[PDB]
Amino acid sequence: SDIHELFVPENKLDHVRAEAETLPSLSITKLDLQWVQVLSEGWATPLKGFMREKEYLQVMHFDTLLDDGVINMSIPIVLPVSAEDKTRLEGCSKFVLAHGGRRVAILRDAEFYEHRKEERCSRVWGTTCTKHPHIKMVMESGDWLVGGDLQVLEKIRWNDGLDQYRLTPLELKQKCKEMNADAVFAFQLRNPVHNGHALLMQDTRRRLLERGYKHPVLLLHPLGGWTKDDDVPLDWRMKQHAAVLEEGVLDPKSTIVAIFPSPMLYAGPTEVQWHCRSRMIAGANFYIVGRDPAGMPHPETKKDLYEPTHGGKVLSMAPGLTSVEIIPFRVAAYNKAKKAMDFYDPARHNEFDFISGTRMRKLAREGENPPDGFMAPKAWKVLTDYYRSLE
Amino acid sequence: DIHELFVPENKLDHVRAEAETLPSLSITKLDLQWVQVLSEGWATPLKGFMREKEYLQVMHFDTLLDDGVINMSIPIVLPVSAEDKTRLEGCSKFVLAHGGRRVAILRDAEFYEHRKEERCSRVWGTTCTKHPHIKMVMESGDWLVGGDLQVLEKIRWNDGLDQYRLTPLELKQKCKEMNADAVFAFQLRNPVHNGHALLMQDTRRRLLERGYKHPVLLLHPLGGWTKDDDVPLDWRMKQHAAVLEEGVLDPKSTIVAIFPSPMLYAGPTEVQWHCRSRMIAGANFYIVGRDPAGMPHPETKKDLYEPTHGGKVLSMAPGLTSVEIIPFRVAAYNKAKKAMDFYDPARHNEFDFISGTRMRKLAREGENPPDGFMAPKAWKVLTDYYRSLE
Ligand SMILES: Nc1ncnc2c1ncn2[C@@H]1O[C@H](COP(=O)(O)OS(=O)(=O)O)[C@@H](O)[C@H]1O
Ligand SMILES: Nc1ncnc2c1ncn2[C@@H]1O[C@H](COP(=O)(O)OS(=O)(=O)O)[C@@H](O)[C@H]1O
Ligand SMILES: OC[C@H]1O[C@@H](O)[C@H](O)[C@@H](O)[C@@H]1O
Ligand SMILES: OC[C@H]1O[C@@H](O)[C@H](O)[C@@H](O)[C@@H]1O
Ligand SMILES: [K+]
Ligand SMILES: [K+]
Repeated sequence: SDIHELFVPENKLDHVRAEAETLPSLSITKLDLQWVQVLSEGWATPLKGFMREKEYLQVMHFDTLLDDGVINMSIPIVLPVSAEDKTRLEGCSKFVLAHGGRRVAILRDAEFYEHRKEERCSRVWGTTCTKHPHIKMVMESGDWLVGGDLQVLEKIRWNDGLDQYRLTPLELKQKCKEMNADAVFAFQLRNPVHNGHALLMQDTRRRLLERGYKHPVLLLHPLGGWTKDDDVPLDWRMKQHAAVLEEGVLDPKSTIVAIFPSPMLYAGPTEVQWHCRSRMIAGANFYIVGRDPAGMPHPETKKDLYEPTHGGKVLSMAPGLTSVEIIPFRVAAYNKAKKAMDFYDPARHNEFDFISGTRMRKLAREGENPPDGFMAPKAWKVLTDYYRSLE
Repeated sequence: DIHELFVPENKLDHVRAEAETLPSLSITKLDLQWVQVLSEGWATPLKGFMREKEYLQVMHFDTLLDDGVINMSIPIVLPVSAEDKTRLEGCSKFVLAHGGRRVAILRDAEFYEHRKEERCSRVWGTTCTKHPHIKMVMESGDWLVGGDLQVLEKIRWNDGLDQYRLTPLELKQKCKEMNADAVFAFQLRNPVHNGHALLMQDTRRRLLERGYKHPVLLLHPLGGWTKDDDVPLDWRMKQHAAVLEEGVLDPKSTIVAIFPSPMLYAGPTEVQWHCRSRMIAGANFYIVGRDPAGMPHPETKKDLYEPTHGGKVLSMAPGLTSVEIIPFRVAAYNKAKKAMDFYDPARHNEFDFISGTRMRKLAREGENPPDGFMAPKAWKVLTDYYRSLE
């Protein structure tokens, strides 16, 4: 299957930069720039750039782009612009996008359309609650959206010591080919890997071997774009994942660790389709989904913002995902008798303790060990080190 | 095909008997209008009130998926109080009752959470509780129940308008009787002015010029729940009758019928439902204009929806392959022509826009609208209506 990168070809790049120095310019945020990276590398194939109004409408109402054939696309990738910049750029079909003093892309054949923020947040998140940190960022953005074709001058790098893990979809396909994979199964995650997560990955590996695949390769794919203020930062999460692999909870020989560049929306069953389709583009034939994917507590009511079973049900159902098989799972929890993470069975409610992020964070803050079997000790050590660094 | 949910007349006595002995759930008038919608096949291929899986398909994809892709963009669900859910959750089957009467049996029932904020957000693109239908959803029970619906008999209202409440199959039969070779539908909730008439007349003209010999207009006023300040159904039926009597629309090539669905006022989401239901009734052409199924935002008083979105969305919506969308832009009063005409931007100063507000003013003042805006006998029906409000 095809991957549509948006980079300027290597020969024409001197010419294109020269052109870019002469164009009107538009400042974009760090969030916008992460979306530029997403688009540039082909994760949103077949988009040619930021969404035009027609593509936006298709995504909002149908969770699929339609024009080149039905392919899943459930979140808008759009560029908000202030009314002042919109007026400034009237009649300008092409202009450069800039961040941090650097020109990063040319946007051609621009189309401005009204940023209807309430409707956008309602349809994407199922709420307009301003305490939701990503919704908060949408509401504070400009009153216009600009769609158009994007020519990205070069790969977006962040010079944080992690660029070597920011593999493109083409690079992930090539790496899987070099490992002689006959099945690629992806695990999206935003959190540290505990042994419930590992249980999902090892059970998926087991089932792929039983089907007759000989070299299934795990794509352990932590998300690395914007995340909310309280979460464990990307660099610490990468150290924690490396510790899980060093402990052998996951096998480094059959695993690729890479960073998925998308911002996190925390939009549950809407977002999990984007997490899946982007991995599909990168060549994953199988996609793991568990309970409450891409969810968070409602900031007002503190209840689950989404029904925790909806992500898997929707994803197993979703159109435009024909080259990836969904592997859904139910809740993993701590089995007290086995001293191991296990699949929860209501029929045996008394045998399990559910994993509370709040309680686990309290343990890590105080340096207390979790129950035996919850997380590999060197990875837990990464987390207690992290919380000590904040004092 | 059409999937009606009625008990076969040969098995009715058995089923009625069973219904007499089952636990019972009292439903609202709005619920009963949804029972009518379901029972007659407007939401084919649904077997009843939506189960959670169908609800999720509709909210996220605007299509039902299991028997092939077919457009379905609004939930048709039955809300249930926490108390009634606790009372019935140990029951696989029970009766739906309204006004002391047993109207249906719900079989293989499944209760799931009514997550109201998410439902209203995804269907309407807002949770504004001043929106009157959203208000009704917010005040309903905390559970939804889905299941297979067995409807004992046709839902009749016995108000003197049941003769217009045709089922999809009855609409196909009438079109057969009229020897139609094309059926084009006009959904509406408002009185017919000559802009609406222009959309229908222009559609007829274009079908004639494409070689259709007997195009039949389905003038299909919605007749389920509507908001308080709309013109009531009975007045609208008299107003439409007067439009046909004046010849503005031709009665010999027109079917006037009442579409039983409640009105959501959910704009581009709802217009797909207005379209797919007419597709089920055999319309192969569907007219859509500006701001279909829209309303002013109750809070900000702007348009709740972008007025071009309904036609743009409908024109590319999936699961509508057996109906051709015919979109139109704004029709407004051309002063120089003294007639309704398609609006022209370069030409802006020649167009007069006559809102319901200015019609209220015109009737209050004992005045008529400019010549050409509405057929005189139909405007007269409206002045009777406004007068009846004292
Ligand atoms: N205890 C659990 N049991 C089952 N699945 C889980 C559990 N915790 C997390 N998951 C799943 O594990 C994957 C990653 O979870 P997170 O990193 O927390 O968040 S997510 O945003 O990436 O989804 C998702 O598929 C999610 O549903
Ligand atoms: N002035 C107008 N010009 C063009 N289309 C119109 C106009 N007014 C209404 N419409 C369209 O006429 C049809 C019926 O409109 P209404 O009865 O007002 O409301 S609706 O809810 O049924 O859509 C819809 O297709 C709507 O878009
Ligand atoms: O997920 C990548 C990064 O996004 C940032 O906005 C968050 O503040 C960090 O905690 C996180 O590492
Ligand atoms: O549309 C049918 C009826 O619905 C009711 O809710 C409204 O109050 C009536 O005015 C309307 O005629
Ligand atoms: K602005
Ligand atoms: K309740």
